[PDB]
Amino acid sequence: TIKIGAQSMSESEIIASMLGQLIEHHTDLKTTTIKNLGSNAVQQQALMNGEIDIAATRYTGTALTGTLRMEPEKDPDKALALTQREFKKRYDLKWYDSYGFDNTYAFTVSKELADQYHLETVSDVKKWAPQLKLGVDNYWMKLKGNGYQDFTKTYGMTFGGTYPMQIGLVYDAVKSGKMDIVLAYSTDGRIKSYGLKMLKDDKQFFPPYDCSPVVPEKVLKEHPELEGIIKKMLGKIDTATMQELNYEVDGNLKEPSVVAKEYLEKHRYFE
Ligand SMILES: C[N+](C)(C)CCO
Repeated sequence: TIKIGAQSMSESEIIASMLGQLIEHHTDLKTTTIKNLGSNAVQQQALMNGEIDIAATRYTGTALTGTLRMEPEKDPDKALALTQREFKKRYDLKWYDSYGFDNTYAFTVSKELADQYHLETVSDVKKWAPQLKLGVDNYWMKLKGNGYQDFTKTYGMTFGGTYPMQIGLVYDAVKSGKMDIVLAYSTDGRIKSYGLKMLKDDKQFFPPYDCSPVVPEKVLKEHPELEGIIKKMLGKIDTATMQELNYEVDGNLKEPSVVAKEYLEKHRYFE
């Protein structure tokens, strides 16, 4: 049984299920999803100690800072190449090419607020920060490198209130007016239909967050059919599509496994 890890995000559950279903489509391997992994670090340790055989969704900027403790790299291609090289060298892990989407932190407001105050960039809210309530996920306040501490230092603003909550809640928090601004994830499917506006990170504080599966080389050697199966997903899932899939779960109330199955059927399992 191939154990596929998912972080506590709809996106990760969808992709983990899709990869599992694709493996079962092509082979006699059983698969199962190890859900609710809390973070990049949890995924990393689980890969290294055999608790998961595949990490469905890891993100380059997160791993480059968090796991590798390297200086950030602004260019997506260079960041991916560095991550791939160092993951193989340091951990004998294969960090695959991206599925085709990046999922970045994005400061997000209602279009109404953006229109009223001409907000386009993160710097545009600097003068307003003391009068804004910011909603954020339950990790970002303690997060190192690109978390709240470095953000305040780089952008030189502090919000009037900061409210950590489970990430899935921030979208209706800002839509309903409870928060004025939230640190959303750019692939969330609610951003569009909730009429939200992502502000440009004009200081380039956030690194690239291209998403890939990661697998130990030992697992690939023992299951030589996995490489060609994983490859079928790479470069095929763009950000707009990921947003649509996430929406099916969070807005259309479908199970991630059903969303994955329906996508595979629509796209004929990528062949
Ligand atoms: C996907 N993000 C980079 C937004 C968070 C990962 O924990």
